Amino acid sequence: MEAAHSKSTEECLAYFGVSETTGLTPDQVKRHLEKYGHNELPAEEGKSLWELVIEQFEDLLVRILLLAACISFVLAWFEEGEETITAFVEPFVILLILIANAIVGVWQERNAENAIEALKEYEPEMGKVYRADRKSVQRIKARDIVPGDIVEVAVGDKVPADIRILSIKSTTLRVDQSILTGESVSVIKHTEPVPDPRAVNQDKKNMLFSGTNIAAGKALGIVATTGVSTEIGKIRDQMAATEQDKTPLQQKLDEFGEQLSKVISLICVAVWLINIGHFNDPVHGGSWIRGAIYYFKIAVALAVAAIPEGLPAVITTCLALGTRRMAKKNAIVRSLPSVETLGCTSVICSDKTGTLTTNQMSVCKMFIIDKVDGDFCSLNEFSITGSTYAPEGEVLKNDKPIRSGQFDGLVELATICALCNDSSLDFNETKGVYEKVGEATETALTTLVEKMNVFNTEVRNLSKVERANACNSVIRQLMKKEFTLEFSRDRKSMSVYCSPAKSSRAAVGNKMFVKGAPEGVIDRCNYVRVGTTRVPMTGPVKEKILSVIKEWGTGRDTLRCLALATRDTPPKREEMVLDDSSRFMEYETDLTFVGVVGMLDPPRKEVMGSIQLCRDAGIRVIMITGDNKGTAIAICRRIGIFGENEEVADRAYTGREFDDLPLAEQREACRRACCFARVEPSHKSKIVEYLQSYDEITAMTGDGVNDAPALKKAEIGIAMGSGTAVAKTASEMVLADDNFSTIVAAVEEGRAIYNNMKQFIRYLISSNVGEVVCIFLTAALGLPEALIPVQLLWVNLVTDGLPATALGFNPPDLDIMDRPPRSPKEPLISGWLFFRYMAIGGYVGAATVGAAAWWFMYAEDGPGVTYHQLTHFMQCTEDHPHFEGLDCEIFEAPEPMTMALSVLVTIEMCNALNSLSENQSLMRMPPWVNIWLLGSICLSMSLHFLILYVDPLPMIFKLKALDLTQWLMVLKISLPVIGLDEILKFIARNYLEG
Ligand SMILES: C/C=C(/C)C(=O)O[C@H]1C(C)=C2[C@H]([C@@H]1OC(=O)CCCCCCC)[C@@](C)(OC(C)=O)C[C@H](OC(=O)CCC)[C@@]1(OC(=O)CCC)[C@H]2OC(=O)[C@@]1(C)O
Ligand SMILES: [K+]
Repeated sequence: MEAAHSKSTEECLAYFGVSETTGLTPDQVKRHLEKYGHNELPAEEGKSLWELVIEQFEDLLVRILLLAACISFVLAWFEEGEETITAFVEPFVILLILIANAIVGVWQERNAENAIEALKEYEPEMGKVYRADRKSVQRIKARDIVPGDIVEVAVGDKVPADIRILSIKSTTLRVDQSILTGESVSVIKHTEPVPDPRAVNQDKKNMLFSGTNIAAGKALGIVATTGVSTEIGKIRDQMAATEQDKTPLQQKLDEFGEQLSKVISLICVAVWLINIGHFNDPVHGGSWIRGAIYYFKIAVALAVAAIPEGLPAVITTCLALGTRRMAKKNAIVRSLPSVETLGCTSVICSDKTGTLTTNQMSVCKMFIIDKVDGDFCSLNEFSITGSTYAPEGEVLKNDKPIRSGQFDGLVELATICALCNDSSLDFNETKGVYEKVGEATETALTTLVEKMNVFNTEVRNLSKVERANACNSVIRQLMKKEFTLEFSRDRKSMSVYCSPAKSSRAAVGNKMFVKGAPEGVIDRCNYVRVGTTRVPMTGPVKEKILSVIKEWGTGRDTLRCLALATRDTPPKREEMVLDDSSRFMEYETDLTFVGVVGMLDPPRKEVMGSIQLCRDAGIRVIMITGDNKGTAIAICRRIGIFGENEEVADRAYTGREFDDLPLAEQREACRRACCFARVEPSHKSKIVEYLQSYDEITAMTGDGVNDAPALKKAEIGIAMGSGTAVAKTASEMVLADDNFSTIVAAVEEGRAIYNNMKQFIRYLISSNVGEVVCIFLTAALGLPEALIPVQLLWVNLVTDGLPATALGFNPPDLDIMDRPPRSPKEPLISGWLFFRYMAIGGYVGAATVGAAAWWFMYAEDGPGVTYHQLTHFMQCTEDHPHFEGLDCEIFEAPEPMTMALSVLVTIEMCNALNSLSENQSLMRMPPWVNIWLLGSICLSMSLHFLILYVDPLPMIFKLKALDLTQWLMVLKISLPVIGLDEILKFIARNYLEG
C-alpha cells in the first residue's frame, strides 16, 4: 500500500515487485494477503439480543423498579388465600412496564441503521484481476484483491480497491467520483504521476478510488491500498473513532437517576431512625412477620412513587409528534432525541451552492474590449436578462436592447462558449421547462449562446424541444471539435482544439479556444481582440480588465467570472501530447484575450430572512463555499452574514490561510470567522472540533461520503435530500429541499418543542415528589397505606400521562427566536422553582395522607378513631380491650385509599393548569389557552371514575366509589393548590428577580 499518486507507474511495479504482464504470482498473493489483510471493511460489531436486552435493564431507575418488582412479587406470594386473589397484579404490572420498556428499546435498535454499514454499499462483490496462475483475466471476489496485483476495470464497474492507473486501454477514461469528492460530472484520468505528495483526492488524476464508478472506458492498474487503508477506509475509521455525546436531556435523565437513588436511600434511613423507639418494645414476635411485610410493601410503593414511569412514554410521543410536524416543513428528523440538541444550536455551518443559493447559474454581464489606442482604452460592457436556463432574454448596452450580431467581438466570445463547453440543454415536455444537461456553470454559457444568437439565425418558428440547442449546434457545425484539454486546478482553465471543416475557411484553419479563471488565463495573454483585429496586450489595457473583473466579483453583484480567450496560432497538432494535465498549461499560452463573462448564483428567497432570524436567535452562521474569499465575502454581505460596510479581517479565511496558522490562532479564528472559502475535506472536521472547544452546539451540512466524518462529529449533521445515502445515514436530519432556510425552521421547532416538553417534565416530576412525601409520612407516622403501588402507576402512566402530553402542545412564545441559544447545562429545576415543588410536593403529600386519615376519624361513613392512635392499628386484634372497641379490619377499607387517590388525582389536574406557564398566573394565562389540556383533564377524570365504578376494576385497585359529600371533601383539599401556586408565582413575578 502506498502514496502511489505521486509515484510513477514503474516505481509502483517496483515497490510491489510485480510484473505488469503476469500480475502477482500465486505465492505473492498468499504473502501479500497475510500482510495486508482482506480488501474489505471491518466486520460489524457483534451485539446479541441478550446484550441488547440487558442494556435495557442497565438504567439505574429501571433496576430500582425491577428490584421492587420482586419485593412485590414475593410480598404478593404471601397474601391470605381468598382474602385476596388480585395479589399478583401489583408485581405483574411493574414487569409489563419493564417488559414494555425493553421491547421498545430493542425494536428501537433492530430498526436502527449504521452509517458505517452504508459504506459497504460501495463495495463491489466481484473484481477482475490478472495473476500469474492464468493467461486470461479472472473475475474474483473483491475481498480477495490484494495491494499489488494487477486489475482491469471498465464501464459499469464499481471500483474495488484504491488503484494507481498503469495504462488506459481506451481512447479516454471517465470516472464518477461524485460521492467521494463532490464533482457531479465524470472526470478524466491520466497515467502520469502527480508531483505533490500531500495532494487532495480531487487532484490525484492518476487515481481510482474504491466505490466510485467508471463512467466511460476501460483501463488497467496496480492496487495502491485495499481495505481500511483506501480513501474510503480512512473515512470508515474517522467515523468509527468518532464518539457521540448524549442529548443533554438524556444526560439529565442519568443525573436524575443517580440522585433519586440517593434520596430514596436516605429516606429509608430516616424512616428507620423515626421508628427507632421500636428498639424499646417488649421482646416477643408480636407480628414480627407482620411488621416486615409492612415495610417491604412500603419499599415497593416508595419505588413506584419516586420513578416517573410514564415520562419516557410522554417524551417519545411528544418528539414523534413534532417530528411529523417538521416533515411537513421539509425537515426530516432521523433521531427523535435530537429535536432537542437541535434547539440549542449555537453555530450553523452551511455549504453554499445547493443550499444557500439556487445553484441555478445564469450569465448577466459580458465585456469585450472596444478600443486600445496607447494608454486610452474603452471596454464594451453588457447585461443579459433571465435567470433560468431558458433560451429567453435579451442583451443590452446601457439597458438598451441589442442584436448581438452587430459586434464582431461578441460573435467570437459567443462561439468559445458553445465550443469549449461540454454541457448542453434539453427541454423535457412533461414538465415544460428547460433543464441543465451538463454542469451548472457551463450549461449557463449554453443558454447565453441561445439568448444572443450572433447570426440572427431565425428560430422563432420552432418548438421548445429543438429550440434548446439551436444556436449552439449552429456554431457546432462551423468548426470541428478535434480534441479537448480538460480542466485542471493547476492552470484553472480548459480549452479545445478546432478545425474549420468545409473549405473556403481553410485559412486561419486551426484555432484553440480557452476559458478559465481570469487572473489565471489573462497572465497568459499577449494579445487582445478588438473586433476582428488584434493588438499587443499592454499594461493599461490589463489593469482596466482586471479592474472590472473585481467590481463584478466584489461588488454588490457577487458575480463569478470566466475569462474567454483564444490561441490564434496553436502549436501543430502532432506537437501536442494530449494526456498530461501538466503540459496543457504550456499549450494554453500566447493567447489573445477576447472577453469575460460574469454569471450569477442567486441566493434563495427565504434565505435572506432566515439569516436575519439567526441574528435575533443568537445563532452564528458560518458559510462554507468554493468561491474565492474576495467574492465569498461579497456573497456573505449580500445575504447578511456580513454588513455592507462591516470589517472582515479576522472573520473570513481560506483553506490555505487557515492551514498556515498555528493551532492556537487556528482555534482563535473559529470563534469569530463566518466565511470559509475554498475549503479542503479535513477542514470541516477541524472547524467542528474547535467550535466544540468553545462548548458550542454546531450544525454541519454535507452531501457526499467525504462529509460523513464531519457530519458524524458535528452535534447535528445536516444531510442533503439530494445527497448520498451514506451522508444521510450519518446525519441527524435531512433537508428535502436542500434549502438552508429549512435548517433555521427546524431549529425553531426545536426551541418550541423543548419549551413545552420542558413543562410537562417539571409537571410529572413534582407529582412524583408529592407522591413520595405521602409515602414518607405514611411510614414516618405508621399510618395505614394511604396510596398503593397499583394505584400510583395508574396515576403516573395515565391519569397524569394525558395532561402531560397535552402540555406538549402549549402555544409557543412569540419571541422564541429573539432569545439566544439555550445552555445545555441548564438544570430543569433549581432555585426558586426547586422550592415551589419542594412546597407543592410537601402539600400534596399532606393532602393525600390526611385525606385518608380524615375518613378514619372525623367522617360520618368511617369510625371516628379521632385523636387516638389510628397509628398503632397493627397491634389491634390483641390490644382491642385497650383502645379498640371496634373491628380491626377498618384499616383494610377502600374508602380511605379511594380518598387520597381522588385528592391526588384532582390535585394533579390542578397542578397541570399551574404548569401552563412557569411564572404567569392563570388569571393572566387562562387554562382555556391550551384546549388539549382541558380536554385530557376530562378524559382523565372519567378514567378515574371508570376504575371507581366498572365492577372488575374497583376490586384490583382496592377502591370503592365515594358519595357526593366525600367528593366535596376531595375538592376542599385539592383546589387550595391552585392558590398556593398563584401565590408562589406572584412571589417570583414580583420580588425575587423576575
Ligand atoms: C422524585 C422526587 C424525589 C422525592 C427526589 O428525591 O428528587 C430529588 C432530586 C433527585 C431532584 C429534585 C428532588 O429534590 C427533592 O425532592 C428533595 C427531597 C424532599 C424531601 C421529601 C421527604 C421524603 C427535583 C426533582 O426536585 C424538585 C423540587 O422537584 C429537581 C431536580 O430535578 C430536575 O431537574 C428533573 C431533571 C430531569 C434535581 O435537582 C436537585 O435539586 C439537584 C441535586 C444535586 C433533582 O436532583 C437532580 O438530579 C436534579 C437537577 O434533577
Ligand atoms: K452526530
